[PDB]
Amino acid sequence: IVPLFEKTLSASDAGRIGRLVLPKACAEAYFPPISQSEGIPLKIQDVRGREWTFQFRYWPNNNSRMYVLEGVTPCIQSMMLQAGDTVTFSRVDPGGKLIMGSRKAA
DNA sequence: ATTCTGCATGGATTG
DNA sequence: AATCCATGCAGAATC
Repeated sequence: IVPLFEKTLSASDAGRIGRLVLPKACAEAYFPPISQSEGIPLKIQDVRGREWTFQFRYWPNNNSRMYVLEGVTPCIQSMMLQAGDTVTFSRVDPGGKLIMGSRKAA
């Protein structure tokens, strides 16, 4: 159960827009590498083992890339998360299932 | 009249 | 001193 990264949800991530940005460094060290901009359907599951499915994609951004998970709103809702709170990611050694954790802020 | 969508921009933040 | 990333935004769909 290797843990990978953490990200405090900003207003845009926790809002209903539907897109949680991933830190470029994080998304590139820990999520599958993506060649094309459309990206990969990425299957995470939460602490209750419910499998949610996001779209892991990027956009161009000053010749760099900007990585984002789309489709996040119902899952974040299900954790009763809001901005300030932090979301976390981990992996499981066999099969590499990516697991989403969260913790609320003080 | 409201949500997708595919990016830009510039204060932060990092190197 | 360079490149993030939180969010603005303008057009296309959609209510």
